[PDB]
Amino acid sequence: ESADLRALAKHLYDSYIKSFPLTKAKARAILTGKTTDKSPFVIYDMNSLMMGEDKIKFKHIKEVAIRIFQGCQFRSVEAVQEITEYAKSIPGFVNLDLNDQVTLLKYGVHEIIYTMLASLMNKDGVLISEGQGFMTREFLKSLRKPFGDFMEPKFEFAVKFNALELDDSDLAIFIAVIILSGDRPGLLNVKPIEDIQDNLLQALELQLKLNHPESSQLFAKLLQKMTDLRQIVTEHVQLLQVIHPLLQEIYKD
Amino acid sequence: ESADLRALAKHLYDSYIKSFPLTKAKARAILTGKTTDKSPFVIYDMNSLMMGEDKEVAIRIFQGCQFRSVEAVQEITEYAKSIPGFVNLDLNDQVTLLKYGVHEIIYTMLASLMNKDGVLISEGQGFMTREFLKSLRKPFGDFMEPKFEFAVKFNALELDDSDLAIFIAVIILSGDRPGLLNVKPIEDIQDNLLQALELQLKLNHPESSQLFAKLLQKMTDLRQIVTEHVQLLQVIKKTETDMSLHPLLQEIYK
Ligand SMILES: O=C(Nc1ccc(Oc2ncccn2)cc1C(=O)O)c1ccc(Cl)cc1Cl
Repeated sequence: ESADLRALAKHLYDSYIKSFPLTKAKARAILTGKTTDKSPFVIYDMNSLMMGEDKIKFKHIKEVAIRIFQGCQFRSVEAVQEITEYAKSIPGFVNLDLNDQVTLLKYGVHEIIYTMLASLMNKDGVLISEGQGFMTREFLKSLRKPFGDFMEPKFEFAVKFNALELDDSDLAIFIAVIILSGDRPGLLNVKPIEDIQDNLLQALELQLKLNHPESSQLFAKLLQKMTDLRQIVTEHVQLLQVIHPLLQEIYKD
Repeated sequence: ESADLRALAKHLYDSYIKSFPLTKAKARAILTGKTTDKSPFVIYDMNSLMMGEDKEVAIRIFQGCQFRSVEAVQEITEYAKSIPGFVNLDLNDQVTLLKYGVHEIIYTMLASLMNKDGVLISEGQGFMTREFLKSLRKPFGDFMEPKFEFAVKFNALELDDSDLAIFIAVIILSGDRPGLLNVKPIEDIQDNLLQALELQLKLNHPESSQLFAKLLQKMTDLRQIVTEHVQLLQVIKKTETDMSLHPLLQEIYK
């Protein structure tokens, strides 16, 4: 069957490219400065932040630590819609019961946000506003009582995750696997979900063998990173359990 | 290399048998009423508990289960030493691997002693119903339920002891443990255990698609039980100040 697996891999990669404007390949070029096109504007302290809001557009703009957290919310809501559009390209996804489609996205978007956030991170900071900015890890830590410990665990995961050296080709299938997980609560029909994931795990396995022939247990290592993601999502919602009515409706989650 | 991985699978299954007196194959023969094994006495209420026993009830049961974790930990420690490379790791790492790995292992193997209706006790001589455990006093009525919800799901994989042997080995040799000094040697070992396991699942479960994937995905549930379990011990400590914890169990819960 090792050809419709490579076809499912090529399909997914193509959607991923259409759905996510800033790809890892692209994000990598900006972060390593390997492409010396334009440097991102760097936010490394309070004065550069304030200058950054003058230069960079920012669609979400009172208080600084709050303002940064809300910007992250805006972007997260944006990510949710990119992921939802991608989920629809996954073969068989749209044929699932509508409630299950909603359930799979509801519990899955967070894990995928972190996965793709790792694509925009290094040990020193995170690319923001479509790669136009770069917010340092040290500037984020230097934030208030609850807010300075909000991005750190993402950076810690990213450093780990990024050491697998996956590319967009690999990430495209990996994200599809996350979405099609039949253990989400309240699913009504788990069978066709487990079926599609079985098919996606099979394509992810062959992809990793062909694309990373020298790292034998990369598949396993990647699967055990999925459990890492569930952990980070848990302690994050628990952090959102400390932190205008219409806006609080847009950001219900 | 295939032959090398098969040899490793054989080695670990062999040490598992020598280390764990109550195997899943034994537990299944007791639970499903075979003729290789005897039938357990069933504890389903305070009456059965009393006639079965051959300071309050919930505390007696909880402490009983606590003493069984101590035996498990001893068995687990004995089995780890047989995993090739484990005893050659830095001693501090050995302790860390055991400290964190042991609870995930206890709950994995405890699934072998469980069905949806209860769990085997006293080396399989007894069987305590899920409901008798679910009806215990306010904090102690909660302690077994996450393990049952896990067991029901974990058991649906239909793993046998030769699979579990390698999977337990993978659990112990995790380089994600807090405070590990040399992550690399641990990961090289795990890479090989993972290869062996992968081969084992393909060979032993040839009809069962992505069992390797599906089994590694079972770590999330293991982490959740552990987290919820240590939270419950914090509660027990504050409300039951006269109640004890075993030195070995003190060491681990940190
Ligand atoms: O953390 C994220 N984004 C931001 C967080 C804070 C922020 O806040 C901010 N920065 C500078 C000045 C004011 N506010 C802006 C963004 C962004 O992407 O633009 C983020 C969230 C999810 C995803 Cl998928 C990607 C990113 Cl880059």
